[PDB]
Amino acid sequence: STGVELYLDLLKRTVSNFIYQDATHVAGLITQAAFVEEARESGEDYPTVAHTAIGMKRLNNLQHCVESALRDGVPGDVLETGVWRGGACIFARGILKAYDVRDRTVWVADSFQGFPKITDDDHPMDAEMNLHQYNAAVDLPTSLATVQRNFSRYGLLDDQVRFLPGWFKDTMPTAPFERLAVLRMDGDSYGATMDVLTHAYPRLSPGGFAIIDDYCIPACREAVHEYRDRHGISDEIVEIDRQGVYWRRS
Amino acid sequence: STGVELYLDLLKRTVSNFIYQDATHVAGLITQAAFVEEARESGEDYPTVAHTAIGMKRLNNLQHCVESALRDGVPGDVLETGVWRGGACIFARGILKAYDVRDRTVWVADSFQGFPKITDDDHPMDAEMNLHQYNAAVDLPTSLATVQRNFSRYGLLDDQVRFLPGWFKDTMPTAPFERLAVLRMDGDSYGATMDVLTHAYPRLSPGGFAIIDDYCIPACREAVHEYRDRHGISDEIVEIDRQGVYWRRS
Ligand SMILES: CC[C@H]1OC(=O)/C=C/[C@H](C)[C@@H](O[C@@H]2O[C@H](C)C[C@H](N(C)C)[C@H]2O)[C@@H](C)C[C@@H](C)C(=O)/C=C/C=C/[C@@H]1CO[C@@H]1O[C@H](C)[C@@H](O)[C@@H](O)[C@H]1O
Ligand SMILES: CC[C@H]1OC(=O)/C=C/[C@H](C)[C@@H](O[C@@H]2O[C@H](C)C[C@H](N(C)C)[C@H]2O)[C@@H](C)C[C@@H](C)C(=O)/C=C/C=C/[C@@H]1CO[C@@H]1O[C@H](C)[C@@H](O)[C@@H](O)[C@H]1O
Ligand SMILES: Nc1ncnc2c1ncn2[C@@H]1O[C@H](CSCC[C@H](N)C(=O)O)[C@@H](O)[C@H]1O
Ligand SMILES: Nc1ncnc2c1ncn2[C@@H]1O[C@H](CSCC[C@H](N)C(=O)O)[C@@H](O)[C@H]1O
Ligand SMILES: [Mg+2]
Ligand SMILES: [Mg+2]
Repeated sequence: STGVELYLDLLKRTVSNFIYQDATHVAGLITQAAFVEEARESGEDYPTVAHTAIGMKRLNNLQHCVESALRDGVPGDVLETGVWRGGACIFARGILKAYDVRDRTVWVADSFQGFPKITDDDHPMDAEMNLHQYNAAVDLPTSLATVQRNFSRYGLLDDQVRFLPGWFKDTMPTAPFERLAVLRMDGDSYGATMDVLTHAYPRLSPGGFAIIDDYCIPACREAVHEYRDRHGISDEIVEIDRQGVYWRRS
Repeated sequence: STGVELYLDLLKRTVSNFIYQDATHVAGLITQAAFVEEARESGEDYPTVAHTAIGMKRLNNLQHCVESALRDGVPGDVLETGVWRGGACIFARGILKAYDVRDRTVWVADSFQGFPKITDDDHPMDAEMNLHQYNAAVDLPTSLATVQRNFSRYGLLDDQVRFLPGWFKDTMPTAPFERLAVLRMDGDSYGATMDVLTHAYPRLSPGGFAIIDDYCIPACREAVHEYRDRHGISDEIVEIDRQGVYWRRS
């Protein structure tokens, strides 16, 4: 175990709070508050304190994607769309820091207000799901200032972390990045997924990775397949855990 | 910058819980529960959750002592007497892990049940202080099993961590280590300090470090000076923060 391996291993345990094992909110299928190791390992609970909810398997996937991009010389930045308390983005910045990468940026995109209120412009599956109803229940609204504060606690708030506050339909089309090596999508809805695929995926480098955190949600999956069909994308969809999948852009 | 530096920096922030900033118990001179950065930085509060109470300055000192011993080839193990939830010993094991040191052990010595009830054999200053009164108030009693669990959460429970459960007057004289490079004393009382100086200090290598966590406590200081006078020890006492001091054995 090298210094780098030890740091990144600890960083994953810390952002997911395997260290102190905070209770989960009781919501959805989670019926008790107790920390359950298997649930945190696969990112299935709603941490009361942890900086990410994606779990160890999806953190490991993020590491694999970033390391592979670095190893293979895939150009570009890392973007996460849907960051909550920022833990996955903190981890991404940590990976770059561990390898002393100074020429890539972690872009942190969120409304910083939780899920949007549904209107008649929403896809019917998003309207039915109405994720907005869960904002308070899982402490989803997390301000930009809080996310910045969280980065600073790890010593990782610096000029290689850039923030894109706003709804993805507004921020993605003109987001100032030129190229992405990893595009990590974690907005849950058809709308958020389609917004980001439409406006950010064209900037994903060949050899880069597209991660769909919420593929288990029918609305999200619907967007993925509609987008891939439209663009003739046949790159293998690889399952990570019970929620997430990814593909590598050929 | 380097992987090692990043890992050890993160490990300090984690064991002291600068990451999630848990409340303090309201006790002693601490009059409110809120996390205060300055108090955790100098190890002056009573963390509700964090694995160590010693704070960042004393964690930095422990790192300095261990790194200096390794750098200078000072032979021996690391012993902490008075470990609470184990965070300072977890950090010590992490330092050895970071440098891939396989030939030194971290010894973890505690009653694993908090301060002892005062008896007629106790030093009058210890009787007056009666540290036993605080056990439950600051959650001091922490079992061996809990401490082992805590090490495991960092991936640092292995055969280079050895436990010495019991009162120091019982465990120290025949503790199986031969040599120490760092002796970290954090038992607060005249009795605990004198027990450990008497029975462990003779095994501290020349060039090794003796850390007195609780030098601000009159009873502890009394023991330190009595011991040093008895043995003709004049090695400079160097202040770390508002509580701790150390010297290097010449
Ligand atoms: C609490 C927040 C959460 O809400 C739930 O989990 C709600 C679960 C419903 C209650 C389920 O319905 C029940 O199924 C029973 C089996 C039979 C029930 N009935 C018929 C008796 C029926 O009522 C769902 C199956 C409904 C479908 C539409 C669905 O998938 C909805 C997804 C909702 C996801 C939100 C956001 O969480 C995101 O999750 C991502 C995965 C994470 O990565 C992360 O990003 C996170 O932020
Ligand atoms: C809560 C637990 C704690 O209790 C206290 O802190 C009690 C503080 C008293 C209230 C103080 O009195 C006040 O002084 C004011 C200056 C004027 C006040 N008054 C007359 C106006 C007077 O009332 C003390 C100074 C009294 C002296 C005998 C002393 O030092 C006692 C030490 C007690 C330490 C325990 C164990 O905590 C350990 O501390 C280590 C240092 C840590 O590293 C760590 O190991 C930890 O576990
Ligand atoms: N259309 C939209 N535009 C911008 N942000 C959105 C959005 N829909 C959802 N979000 C945001 O998407 C996030 C979903 S949760 C993200 C989890 C996070 N990746 C983690 O590591 O735990 C929330 O922060 C929410 O505010
Ligand atoms: N005589 C004695 N023998 C063994 N353990 C003792 C003792 N007197 C006090 N202790 C133990 O000394 C510890 C004091 S607190 C130690 C704090 C710890 N170093 C940290 O990193 O935060 C407690 O765990 C208590 O159980
Ligand atoms: Mg998700
Ligand atoms: Mg102390």
